[PDB]
Amino acid sequence: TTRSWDFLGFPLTVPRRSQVESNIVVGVLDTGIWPESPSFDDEGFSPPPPKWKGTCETSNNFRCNRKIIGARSYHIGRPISPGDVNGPRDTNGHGTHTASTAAGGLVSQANLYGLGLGTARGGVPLARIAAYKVCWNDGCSDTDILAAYDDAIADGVDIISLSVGGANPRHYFVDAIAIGSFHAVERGILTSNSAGNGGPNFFTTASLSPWLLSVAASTMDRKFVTQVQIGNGQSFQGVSINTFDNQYYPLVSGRDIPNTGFDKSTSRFCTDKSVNPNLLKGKIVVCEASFGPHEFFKSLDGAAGVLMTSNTRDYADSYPLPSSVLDPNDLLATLRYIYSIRSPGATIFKSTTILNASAPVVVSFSSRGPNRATKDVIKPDISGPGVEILAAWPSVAPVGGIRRNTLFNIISGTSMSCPHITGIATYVKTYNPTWSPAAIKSALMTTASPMNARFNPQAEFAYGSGHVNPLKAVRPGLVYDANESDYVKFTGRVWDLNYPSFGLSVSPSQTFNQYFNRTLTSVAPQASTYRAMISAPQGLTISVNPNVLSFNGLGDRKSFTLTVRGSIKGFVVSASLVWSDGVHYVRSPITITSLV
Ligand SMILES: *[C@@H]1O[C@H](CO)[C@@H](O[C@@H]2O[C@H](CO)[C@@H](O[C@@H]3O[C@H](CO[C@H]4O[C@H](CO)[C@@H](O)[C@H](O)[C@@H]4O)[C@@H](O)[C@H](O)[C@@H]3O)[C@H](O)[C@H]2NC(C)=O)[C@H](O[C@@H]2O[C@@H](C)[C@@H](O)[C@@H](O)[C@@H]2O)[C@H]1NC(C)=O
Ligand SMILES: *[C@@H]1O[C@H](CO)[C@@H](O[C@@H]2O[C@H](CO)[C@@H](O)[C@H](O)[C@H]2NC(C)=O)[C@H](O[C@@H]2O[C@@H](C)[C@@H](O)[C@@H](O)[C@@H]2O)[C@H]1NC(C)=O
Ligand SMILES: [Cl-]
Ligand SMILES: [Cl-]
Repeated sequence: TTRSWDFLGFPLTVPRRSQVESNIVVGVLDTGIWPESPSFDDEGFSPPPPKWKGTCETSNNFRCNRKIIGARSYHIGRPISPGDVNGPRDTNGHGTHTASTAAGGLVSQANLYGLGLGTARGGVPLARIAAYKVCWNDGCSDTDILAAYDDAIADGVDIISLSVGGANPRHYFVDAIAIGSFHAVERGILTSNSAGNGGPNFFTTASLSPWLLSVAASTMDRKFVTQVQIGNGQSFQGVSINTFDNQYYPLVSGRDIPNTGFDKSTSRFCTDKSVNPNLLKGKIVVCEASFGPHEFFKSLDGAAGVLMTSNTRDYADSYPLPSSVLDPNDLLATLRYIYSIRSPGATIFKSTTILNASAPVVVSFSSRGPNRATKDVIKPDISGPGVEILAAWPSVAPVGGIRRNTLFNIISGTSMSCPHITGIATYVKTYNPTWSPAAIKSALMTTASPMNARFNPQAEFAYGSGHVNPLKAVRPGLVYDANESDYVKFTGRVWDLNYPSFGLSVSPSQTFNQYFNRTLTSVAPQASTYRAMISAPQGLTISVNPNVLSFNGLGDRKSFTLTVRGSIKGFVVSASLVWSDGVHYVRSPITITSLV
């Protein structure tokens, strides 16, 4: 967050409705919260809003304050697992990180052993936080998620941040998250939900409810790298969150130190104890594979460092030993070096950063649509920074497998982009306190910055409407509004659901002719006239009627019909509709797919 907000064009000095923001409550359903974090200090805060009805559990030495005004925990139907501690306290770290990303106060000199040094903060530093612990070492059960929703809605939260999700698609009314969020929506409470980390294949997201704001994860300009310099002077740019100081060590290949009963064929990967523990003590081992902190403890005990490799390095992770993930070619160069001299060595440097001009790009793991339940409703809905985010961390929770002297941690996931969107949606709410969940969501989607389909060919099924743009979302001009009824209304076709985007499923090479009805509501007091601008690939005939709309003022509503005709050869074809009065730009992508 020391860079993400700035990257989004949301500096520390953005305008704010402080009194309103100070009375908004952000509900966070996660692994609980660590109250001692600097991000949750309450100096200067006034008492909890009169509307607040939530309570504060005291188990496990927990104490609420004027910042964290609510703290609950749920663990229905089974005994706790090793590592779990009854109470609302965050012993995992995930909930403290997401909560601080959404509403953490400004914390200067925020860093992880110097990495990412700057001022950390959430979208709404003045907002109150109500934590609901529903995730434990055995996961987050349907029963607890629903328990949290039942209380949160009644307690008075204004918005919900949910960085959790199911692995497989389920029908809305036999899905705890869909059910809870639906009832939250009927009470005017929006839920920002992570899309999932099961990408990059199509059909991997389970955040399918139309009423949910589903969020993908994308990169930012800052990128952590870990330079590795072998003995001959060659320098390779690897990827990892490496906090260890530079140091020269002897180098060794897993291929040349097979463990008992193993041979070069498998020892080259270093996994499953395939490398001789006696031949790698105090050395940097070269492994032709990539793995996590667990494997380090399982097969590499004794090593001074580890060099891994992978074809996918669009995000960095921390490890229990100095390490870096090298590109295959650099791994090959390292091996040639090893066999070019009798005593090879290398130095793994402490991580540094580079500027990636391609950002934002949806990251490899971000879950992709189409919507498995309602294939005509595009998912995910939008993208935000979810790669290498620095935010609050419990001083006792491990980082990369081990305990370290830090109050912050750098991690990636749609669980990191979700709270950025929560912070932004909340900021929008401070300026438009009467808006419905659908309206707030519409604002973020119609002002989202278009992303490059050449860097993410899956297009809308990877990033939805695009990259979130905070300052533009505050005043969208017009919104595609909706309420509980619309989601269960019978007209009830699907192409008539007033959604901020248009989705159509067809067959390849065949011709089609479908139409969508929509209604725009002006959210600005000044009147103006909008004209429609359509951009469609060859082979498609897209038109809107009317193609001009005038709004007389705040709340004025105008309907229109969109007709799409033609055929497609590829799996995904993208087009777009933009309504503009010269001041506002209301963009809705149109996606045609032949995927089944
Ligand atoms: C600046 O950021 C960009 C975006 O993250 C980096 O480019 C990406 O690099 C990764 C490797 O870490 C590439 O991953 C391979 O992806 C292919 C499949 O590609 C196709 O599908 C993906 C979606 O899954 C689309 O995004 C692509 O456009 C394409 O349609 C897969 O078969 C491989 O097994 C890898 O997973 C990724 O494709 C690439 N994205 C783009 C848009 O280029 C970029 O990384 C540098 O450039 C790439 C090409 C590699 O040479 C890296 O080693 C380089 O580091 C990064 N730049 C820097 C300097 O870090
Ligand atoms: C597209 O959805 C619109 C939802 O607002 C429909 O218009 C609304 O129709 C209501 C009648 O059931 C009427 O009370 C509302 O005032 C009106 N909303 C506004 C202000 O536009 C629209 O229905 C058609 O168009 C309206 C103007 C009437 O002529 C209806 O009889 C039409 O069916 C929907 N368009 C479609 C797909 O027909
Ligand atoms: Cl208690
Ligand atoms: Cl128990």
